Amino acid sequence: VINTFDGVADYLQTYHKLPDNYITKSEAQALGWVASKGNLADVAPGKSIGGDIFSNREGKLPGKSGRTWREADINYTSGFRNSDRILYSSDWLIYKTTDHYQTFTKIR
Repeated sequence: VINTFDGVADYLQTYHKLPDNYITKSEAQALGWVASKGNLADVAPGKSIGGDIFSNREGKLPGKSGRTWREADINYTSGFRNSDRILYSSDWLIYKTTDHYQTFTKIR
């Protein structure tokens, strides 16, 4: 489990994919994940939510025609998801949020 801001940041830029401890929300649902119950570690031990498309509707991350933004959960181990997220574009710009996507700062 590569679930740290630096670990995942460095894995992405090198491997151009998330480490394997990540699964998308639809994949997690398909295994019995119920957001309201905080049970992800029960149905998907060692996994974290990551890989879905992040809309960027509010223009907070730098836009470009042909740049797609995705997200991944950081620092998660069990229970309810936290407020930590890595944001990564198709051309590997790496941003982080610690507050539920309200604010972003560059990490890579």
